[PDB]
Amino acid sequence: LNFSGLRALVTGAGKGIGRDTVKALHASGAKVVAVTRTNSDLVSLAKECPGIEPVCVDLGDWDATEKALGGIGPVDLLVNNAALVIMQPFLEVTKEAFDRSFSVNLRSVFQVSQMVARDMINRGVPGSIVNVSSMVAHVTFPNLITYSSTKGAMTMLTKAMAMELGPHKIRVNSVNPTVVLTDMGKKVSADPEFARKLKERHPLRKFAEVEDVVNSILFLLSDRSASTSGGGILVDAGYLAS
Amino acid sequence: LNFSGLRALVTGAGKGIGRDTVKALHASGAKVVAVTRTNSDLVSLAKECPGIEPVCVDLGDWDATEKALGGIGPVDLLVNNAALVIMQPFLEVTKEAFDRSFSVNLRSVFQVSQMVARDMINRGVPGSIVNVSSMVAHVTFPNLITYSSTKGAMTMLTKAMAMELGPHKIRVNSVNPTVVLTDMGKKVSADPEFARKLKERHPLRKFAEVEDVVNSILFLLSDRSASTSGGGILVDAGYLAS
Amino acid sequence: LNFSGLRALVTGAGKGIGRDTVKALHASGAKVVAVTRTNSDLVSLAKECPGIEPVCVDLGDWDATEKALGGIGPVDLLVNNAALVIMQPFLEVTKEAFDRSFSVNLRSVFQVSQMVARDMINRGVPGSIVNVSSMVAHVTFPNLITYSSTKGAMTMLTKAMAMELGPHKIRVNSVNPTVVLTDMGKKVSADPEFARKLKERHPLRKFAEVEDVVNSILFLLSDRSASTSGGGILVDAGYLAS
Amino acid sequence: LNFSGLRALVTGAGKGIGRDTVKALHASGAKVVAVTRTNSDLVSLAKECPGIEPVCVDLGDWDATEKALGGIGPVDLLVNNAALVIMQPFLEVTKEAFDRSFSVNLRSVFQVSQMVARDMINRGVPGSIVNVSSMVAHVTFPNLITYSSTKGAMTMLTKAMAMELGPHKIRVNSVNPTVVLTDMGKKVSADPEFARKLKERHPLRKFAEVEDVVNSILFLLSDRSASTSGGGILVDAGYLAS
Ligand SMILES: NC(=O)C1=CN([C@@H]2O[C@H](COP(=O)(O)OP(=O)(O)OC[C@H]3O[C@@H](n4cnc5c(N)ncnc54)[C@H](OP(=O)(O)O)[C@@H]3O)[C@@H](O)[C@H]2O)C=CC1
Ligand SMILES: NC(=O)C1=CN([C@@H]2O[C@H](COP(=O)(O)OP(=O)(O)OC[C@H]3O[C@@H](n4cnc5c(N)ncnc54)[C@H](OP(=O)(O)O)[C@@H]3O)[C@@H](O)[C@H]2O)C=CC1
Ligand SMILES: NC(=O)C1=CN([C@@H]2O[C@H](COP(=O)(O)OP(=O)(O)OC[C@H]3O[C@@H](n4cnc5c(N)ncnc54)[C@H](OP(=O)(O)O)[C@@H]3O)[C@@H](O)[C@H]2O)C=CC1
Ligand SMILES: NC(=O)C1=CN([C@@H]2O[C@H](COP(=O)(O)OP(=O)(O)OC[C@H]3O[C@@H](n4cnc5c(N)ncnc54)[C@H](OP(=O)(O)O)[C@@H]3O)[C@@H](O)[C@H]2O)C=CC1
Repeated sequence: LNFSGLRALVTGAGKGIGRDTVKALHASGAKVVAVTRTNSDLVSLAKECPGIEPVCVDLGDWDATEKALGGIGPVDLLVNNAALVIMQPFLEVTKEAFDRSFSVNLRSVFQVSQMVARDMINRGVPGSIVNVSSMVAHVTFPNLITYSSTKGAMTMLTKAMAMELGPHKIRVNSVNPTVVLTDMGKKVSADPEFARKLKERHPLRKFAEVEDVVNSILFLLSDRSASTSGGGILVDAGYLAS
Repeated sequence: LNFSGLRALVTGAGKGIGRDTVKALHASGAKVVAVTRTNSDLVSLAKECPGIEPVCVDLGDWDATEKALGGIGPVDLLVNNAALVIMQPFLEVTKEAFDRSFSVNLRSVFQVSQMVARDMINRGVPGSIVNVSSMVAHVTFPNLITYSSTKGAMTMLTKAMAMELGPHKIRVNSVNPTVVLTDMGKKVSADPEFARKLKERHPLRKFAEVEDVVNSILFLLSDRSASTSGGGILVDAGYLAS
Repeated sequence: LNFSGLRALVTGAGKGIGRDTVKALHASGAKVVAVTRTNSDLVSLAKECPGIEPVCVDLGDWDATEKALGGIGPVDLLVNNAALVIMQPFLEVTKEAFDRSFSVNLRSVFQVSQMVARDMINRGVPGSIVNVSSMVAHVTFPNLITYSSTKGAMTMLTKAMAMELGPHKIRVNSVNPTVVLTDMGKKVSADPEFARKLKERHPLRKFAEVEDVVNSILFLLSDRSASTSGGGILVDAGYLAS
Repeated sequence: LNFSGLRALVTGAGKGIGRDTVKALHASGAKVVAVTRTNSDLVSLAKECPGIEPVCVDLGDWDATEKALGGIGPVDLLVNNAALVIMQPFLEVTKEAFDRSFSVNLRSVFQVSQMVARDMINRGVPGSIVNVSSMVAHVTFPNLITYSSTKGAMTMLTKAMAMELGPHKIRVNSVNPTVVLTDMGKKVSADPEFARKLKERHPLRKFAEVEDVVNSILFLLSDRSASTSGGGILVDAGYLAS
């Protein structure tokens, strides 16, 4: 697509979906701000995509995030992608797991989104925000109760953001994928027997590719989805239909 | 997008969304079979898109449809778009309105999709089918109870088809728009006061454009949505978030 | 619960869920009009429940239905329960199965509900209508694409009826059960291995009992659910959370 | 309903829905453990329902909650009702508003539910847990973005808890009310014009009564809902159908 003249911000840009989203946006002419936790991931990325603006910060830290992004400038496109999975059965969920999960998976989405939306509103420009969610915001998954809860909350966050920012020409949508074999996908489907039966339950008999997720993100960021806001696109290989 | 070498079939191709979907697919290199009720619409459409293959049939007739399409040949992409709206308050719904609405809006989707899926399966090719639904498959609308019910049924038809055809590499999805000012949209939003109030409820403060729907249909038909099947994309200008 | 002084109409009263619903309402002091297809069922039910008003009619027949129910009189509680299952994989669905399924499972609901609602409105009394749907209005189930479609339409039929009749103080809800071992549950889960695997996927590790469905129907019909209308109660033994 | 021989624990028992739930359970024969923030509300409640067991603790404090409830003993029925509303438009949401809201509205539900569920499992007895959610877990509401997010999270929490605890015969459901004129309801619908518009959008043209909410909670806790788990009951006076 063509994002020339647009500036995008992608969180969780060091690995997986976020990294490939930065690469796709960079190839489409967008000026990209790449935010992630491990600096070495930004070092290699800047070598691969010359011209990106790296920002190393722990999005789970509100103060640090404010200091790091408070002054990054005009952002036209935002991809809230950073998240972490702390797998624990319900009866074993700890206070720390809950706190870390909501801070990174959801609180950072409120924070970065408000900073970016304020800017958009100030300049008087339309905008598009994509919240990377999961199919687990709708279906259950073993050992993912805390993570699922952060995605379920994201569903309403996306809906309410769309309602409140809509009058400002800002669209907000989510992408809800099934398992994607990045570091996170390999972690959750670690059990070979589980993965097997899990894949089998998918109508398409496969897991999603990173490319499939990146494609939906770009579609929602582009003007090709000008009347799409408030809901999401399932990249679940048909899992919800199972 | 590049649809060269692929053959598509679009129902309800004579006006509105269907007519523009034919134009967009034709412009993308696809051979297009245009099926519609009024023959004169096919005459004009053929001038605009030289090369389309016109088929004039009333899709509410199972026997006529079987004869008209039993031998159209290879179809790789299918857009089930034909539908009719018969506006009547619940207490005034007649057997006739019910029968016509279900024959055209839903039974034809079953029949044509069966015909096309058998062919795809026989040729051993993947396929992508798009069912044009409505946001009213999810939200109420005055005077549209029967029409809404056909769209509500479409949600499960879409999900079930995705589950059954997925192992054959066939993807099935729906597009769910809000009001789009085609002949059908203008008819449904006839009351000015109602239209004003309706528009105001939309977060984006507008109705959808035909182009917005067509963009989503092409996205779903393309290989850029390779892990999306069983659900739909809302082209509701944020209505479900209101 | 106490339904003394109220008159209810239950369709598909000759067997299963409908039969027990009649018994429960009868035991609660309600005057019951039992409508079913096979007369012999009405004859035995009348011995067991002296006082009920039997009506033998094929609900798939609009004219016979209008003739048989056009003058039953005041009805305060309506349970639309009659339905039939014609099992067929998607590529084998026939025009006949579609037509029979939609006329019995859905058109009859439109027709009987109109007659009853018109009466409640004339007399100026509040009312409660319960549409017996299924968990398959939401999840897929092998060989039930047509039946599932009729239930999906029922989801919207219920919302729209609640929306249009709400100002007349008439509530409309649905009960959505998983498999119940009536004659219908039996045929639908005739495959032993399939049944075992289906049962195992339910969080509660069981199918629903007829009593469970009847209990939710009664709850929705009662004044104990005075602010409930437009949605349904899942009697799915947790299936949707699987 | 009869809850004799059973022990229930209700959080947020000092006012509104929680207070009436304790009253209803007390009258139905259960021993009730009333958990709330303000001690004086428990003093007045014990007068009304002699025999209840008061527990004064701030549920937003994990450590204090653990000390306070770690030794309460056998619990058969749980009502996770405590919650707080901090009204703020999206662009004005603060770190503290987010943290407090998720600590009280959701983290406590994880914690208390874990303790109670471990007990039920340890004793080898079945259990029923009701999470008081809201219709805003599904629909947007002005100035309630943070609160809606906590309820959206509760939907997946409820669903995932039902999945994980189902094999232990523990049912988990939610009740999702529209505005109820308790102190919280008054706070939220303070603007008269807004409250007027809101009420008129409800198909039933009214807000829910506390009794309506309590009725559904008791139904879910009772064995009259033996195959209901994972979802919820809308006590929205038809709002979701508007
Ligand atoms: N893979 C899958 O199976 C699925 C993933 N998703 C979603 O996609 C998104 C991306 O996941 P995926 O690409 O798979 O994951 P990866 O683990 O591959 O990447 C996550 C990235 O986000 C970064 N990140 C995490 N926490 C922070 C933090 N506290 N501060 C700053 N950056 C952070 C990580 O940094 P670092 O490694 O340095 O900590 C990493 O660069 C997430 O929202 C996830 O929920 C949705 C469905 C499926
Ligand atoms: N416009 C809107 O507000 C919305 C529309 N939609 C959906 O989009 C789709 C297209 O709608 P739209 O373009 O607005 O409608 P139009 O009325 O503008 O066009 C519909 C087309 O379908 C054809 N068609 C209708 N019945 C038959 C039939 N029995 N046999 C063969 N062809 C038939 C019509 O032919 P003819 O005129 O000759 O009868 C016409 O060419 C429909 O599925 C509609 O439900 C969804 C949401 C909103
Ligand atoms: N059992 C299950 O697994 C589930 C059932 N349901 C729903 O529950 C409801 C009842 O099902 P259930 O009790 O199991 O089914 P049964 O087949 O056991 O009973 C259905 C009853 O309705 C009657 N009926 C069917 N067609 C007509 C008709 N054309 N005219 C008049 N009466 C008719 C049947 O009469 P007759 O025998 O004479 O034809 C029978 O009396 C249905 O809506 C079904 O969709 C939902 C989920 C699960
Ligand atoms: N009212 C409405 O319009 C609706 C309410 N609900 C839900 O119903 C439930 C009850 O609401 P409602 O009765 O109206 O509210 P009220 O404000 O009337 O009552 C809430 C009760 O919970 C207590 N509480 C709050 N925070 C804590 C805490 N940190 N620790 C211990 N107790 C606490 C309050 O104590 P204290 O006063 O001393 O702080 C109070 O006793 C909530 O979950 C709410 O989300 C859902 C939909 C609509």
